[PDB]
Amino acid sequence: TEALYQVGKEFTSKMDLEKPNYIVPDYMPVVYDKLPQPPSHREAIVNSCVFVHQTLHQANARLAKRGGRTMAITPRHYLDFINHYANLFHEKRSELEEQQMHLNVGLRKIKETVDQVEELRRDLRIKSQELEVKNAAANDKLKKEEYAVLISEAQAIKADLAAVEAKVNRSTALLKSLSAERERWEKTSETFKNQMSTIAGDCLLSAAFIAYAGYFDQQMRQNLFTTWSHHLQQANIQFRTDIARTEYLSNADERLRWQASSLPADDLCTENAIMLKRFNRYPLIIDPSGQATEFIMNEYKDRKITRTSFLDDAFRKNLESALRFGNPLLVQDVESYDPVLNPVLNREVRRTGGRVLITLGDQDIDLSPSFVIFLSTRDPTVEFPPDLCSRVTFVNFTVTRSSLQSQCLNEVLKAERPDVDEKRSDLLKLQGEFQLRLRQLEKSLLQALNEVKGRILDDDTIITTLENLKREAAEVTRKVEETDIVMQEVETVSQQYLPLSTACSSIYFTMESLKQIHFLYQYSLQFFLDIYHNVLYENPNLKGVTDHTQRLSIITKDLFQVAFNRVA
Amino acid sequence: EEYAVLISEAQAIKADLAAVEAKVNRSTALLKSLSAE
Repeated sequence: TEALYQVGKEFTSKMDLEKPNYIVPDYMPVVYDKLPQPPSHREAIVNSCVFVHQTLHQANARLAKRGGRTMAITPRHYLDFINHYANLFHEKRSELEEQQMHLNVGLRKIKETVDQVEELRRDLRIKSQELEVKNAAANDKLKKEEYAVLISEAQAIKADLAAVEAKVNRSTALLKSLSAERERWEKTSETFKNQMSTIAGDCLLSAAFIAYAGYFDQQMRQNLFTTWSHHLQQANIQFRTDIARTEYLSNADERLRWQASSLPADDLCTENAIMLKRFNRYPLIIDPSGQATEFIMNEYKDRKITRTSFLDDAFRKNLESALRFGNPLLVQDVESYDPVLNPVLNREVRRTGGRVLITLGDQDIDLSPSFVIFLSTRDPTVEFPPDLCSRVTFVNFTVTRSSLQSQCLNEVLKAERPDVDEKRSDLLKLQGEFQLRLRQLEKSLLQALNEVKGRILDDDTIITTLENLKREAAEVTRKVEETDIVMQEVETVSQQYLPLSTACSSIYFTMESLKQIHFLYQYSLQFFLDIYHNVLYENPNLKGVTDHTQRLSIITKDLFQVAFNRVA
Repeated sequence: EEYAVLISEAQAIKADLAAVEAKVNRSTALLKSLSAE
């Protein structure tokens, strides 16, 4: 515990971690017994880090006691945790500061514009008075070749007055349309201080989740996060309880691209994608279904990713080619791990004579900074030696109840209500595109208000762009509630099939748990999906039946029957 | 009151004519300076 505390304290010396108004709790959860009794904020942070490491130790002990499979928790896990903490803290602080600066610039620009329109109204009234006196003088003297010139000047200044009034009207309409953005930015700038207050605990929790919770399933990940949150609450360390882990560790653009990359729509899958993006050690993927390998292939397709295996005789040459040319590599069958990757996984690089050398066996190879490797396996039951567990970060692609229920609901909806399922897919695509468009428009509006030089009304291009952005935002929002109401009616239609999906999830998770009474009862998810497809499409009891509810009842009964018949 | 408007636009087109003449003079000076090239 002393060594972990010293490592954390030395590593986290670069981060701020300074909260002068920190209030020491009455019952401080002491983990390092030599921690000062009136601890600082930094000392409390490091104590929480050590506590996170110890909780991983205790979770592994609990899993081992229950007969489950555990992977060793090494000091490299702690190093990954503190590295992720530093990186996430710096990233979040920089993003928050930049966003606050942009919002302040926008609010100042809006206030300047309203002051400008006020002074422009004043100038308009000055202009009207001078025009009226000029016209009156011209008429009065014409009552009694040079006054034609000044009445032409009066007409020109009247055109100028009309232009000024048109600018006033256009600008005031624009500002009245910009009130919602102004108030939203005002609220966000006011809550900036609160967001800054709870950044250390949030980054600590996110880093711990990335570094540690990769191998465990949904229940144990939630238990670990709950334990860490309770400890931070006990230590009087502020963190946001409202924001989700996935939404905090990723943006909507990344999630949309991941969905485009055949990533399953699940919270656990999204967290696994986050780990696959923000990894410190090279990932070891455990996906029996094989979807994660396809996700990795699609994600790194533009970077020329190649697939090999440890059993392949071309593994060595493919590995050295990837190392030399900096190409992504995906190596399967990690249960046949080749120790030749040990210097690569440990990042034992030698920087001599302007060369970054990696020793691959007996030969030194110029390592390229863009090289990345992913180890994969389809067997969730493999046990790895502690060395390999230390050299990689585990990304376990387990099947969750929510994901299975959603998958079965989509499958039955497509099989029995194909029009409703097609409409559902189209609506999801349209909603994704619309939300992307709103995000892009909002960002472009901030950028346009930021990059403008001088005043908004000085150049009418800014006015035109702002009006176009507002009108496009309004129209896409209109499309948003339209697609939302039709999505709502689609959801009401599809809610009837929920009990069948729940039954399917329960049936599969009973199938997956038959292995506890006999080693021979090993069933994959593909077996249950084959059962489901047979019940849906190849059911002899659905020859002439067209009623939807009777078909659903037959489907449920035949699902139970076929599941038992095939498993038994 | 209406012929004032058209004499004003006549002086406006007078200004336009003066601008056209100035543009003509500057363009022809440029061309007579670009003869060698």
